[PDB]
Amino acid sequence: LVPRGSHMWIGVISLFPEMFKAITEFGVTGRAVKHNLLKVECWNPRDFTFDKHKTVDDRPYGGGPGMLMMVQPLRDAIHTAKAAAGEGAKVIYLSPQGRKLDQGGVTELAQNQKLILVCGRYEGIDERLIQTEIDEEWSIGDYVLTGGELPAMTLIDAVARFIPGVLGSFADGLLDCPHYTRPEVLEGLTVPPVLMSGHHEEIRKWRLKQSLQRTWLRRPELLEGLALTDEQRKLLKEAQAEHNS
Amino acid sequence: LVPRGSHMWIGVISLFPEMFKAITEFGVTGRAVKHNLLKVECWNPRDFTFDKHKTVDDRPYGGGPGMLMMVQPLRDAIHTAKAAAGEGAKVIYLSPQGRKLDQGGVTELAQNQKLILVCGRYEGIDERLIQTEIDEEWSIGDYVLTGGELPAMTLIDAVARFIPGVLGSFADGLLDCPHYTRPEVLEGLTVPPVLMSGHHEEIRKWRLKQSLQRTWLRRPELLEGLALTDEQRKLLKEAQAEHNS
Ligand SMILES: NC(=O)c1ccc(NC2CCCC2)nc1
Ligand SMILES: NC(=O)c1ccc(NC2CCCC2)nc1
Repeated sequence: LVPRGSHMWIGVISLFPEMFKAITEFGVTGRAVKHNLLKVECWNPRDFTFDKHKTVDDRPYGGGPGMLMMVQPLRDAIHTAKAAAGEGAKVIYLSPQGRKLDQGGVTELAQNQKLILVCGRYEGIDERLIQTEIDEEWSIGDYVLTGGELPAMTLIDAVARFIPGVLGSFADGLLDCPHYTRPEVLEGLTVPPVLMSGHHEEIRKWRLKQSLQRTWLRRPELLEGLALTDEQRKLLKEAQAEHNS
Repeated sequence: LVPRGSHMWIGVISLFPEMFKAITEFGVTGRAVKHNLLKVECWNPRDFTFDKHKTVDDRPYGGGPGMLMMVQPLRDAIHTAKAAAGEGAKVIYLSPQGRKLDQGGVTELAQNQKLILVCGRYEGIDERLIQTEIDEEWSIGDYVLTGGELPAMTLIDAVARFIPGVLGSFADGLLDCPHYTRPEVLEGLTVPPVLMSGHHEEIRKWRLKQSLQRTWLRRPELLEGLALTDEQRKLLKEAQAEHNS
């Protein structure tokens, strides 16, 4: 049986729980679920309604367009998820008003053995539920979506990569280097000879230099956040001189 | 029949095309697909393999861990999608090395009637395919995922909101205001009386003031990017004075 010491449980509150098949049935995350490294358990506010038409939205006070999620079914779904999780589960709401997710934030979230993710729909949820039920608000980026399910799945995928057993250049805060595979020549473009050389140290340094160059050209602000090693300073200076020559 | 003037077509290249049911079968985006406002068409590199085991990965030159997507099946899938799209389709690769997506970038991407989204798996794709097949590289945020499918779906959801007919505070670059619905009192927390007043102008100003205050407290850098109106300057100064009193 598969070693699952640091397994993670994620409860999800969603009006569309079948969306989560996209991560629980496919690829690396699908394998993680099958092997009990990751468990994703969903509760649907619709199931906590009592009226004949299973109403899950409600009108905002102060008017204006759009609906909000109805409080009672959503609150009851959240409470049921909390009771299942037991002690220690952090409840997260996904929205553009939340803390912006980045890889550092992913590594922080990955320290939790249990998370509950609340997925908003319509124009969102009652502010007082954020006050009374939510521990942390997070955003996956500065854009607006129709639902919090894709943000929740994005978060789950990102943190799952840190669960031991789930995997077979962002680690040092740099963009990735270019990668090449067969064929050796593709529409006249050749693989850099260093990658064919079998010189492991030259390859390492080429890849690091490329990561530094790419970060400098595309995302220079990311370099400001780093304390570069002597080697990294040298390779970046080399890259900048070559770019400039 | 449903007015579909500015309909959008999105071609997707993915080893897991069934993931896209999460947006094509549910909610607002699901309705958009059913009503022909949005079309999502998928091609799977696996279908373009010729060997007995339908191999879709390949070893990176220069070694190191991980595999890349195999060039020939992926390239052939991309070419097939391009031929289906005909003239004018922008081909996008999703990766952390791409231009960071924000709502302005969403509105730019939404001007395209046709997009093709290439979803990487494994450690990614050959750099020369980016050179020869990809028009633009985009990132949904500074974090690493197991696949480009969730980024692609995130992009599709975000741009779909701009298609006329798909919908029933980021517009001015501010965070959203708090929203309230029934009941009037929730765990001792009351709805702000202004929202019950029926005074449309006071409600508008309260909501705007809240958006300004929330943006200032949580995301002050976002204010630097705005040219505030006289009213917005006044309401922000009011909010800051109250916070400080
Ligand atoms: N950028 C984000 O992380 C994000 C989260 C939720 C969302 N929409 C939800 C929240 C309110 C109702 C739909 N859009 C965007
Ligand atoms: N932040 C992003 O937009 C993003 C895109 C693709 C991805 N992973 C893919 C790309 C390389 C192979 C898997 N991770 C993250």
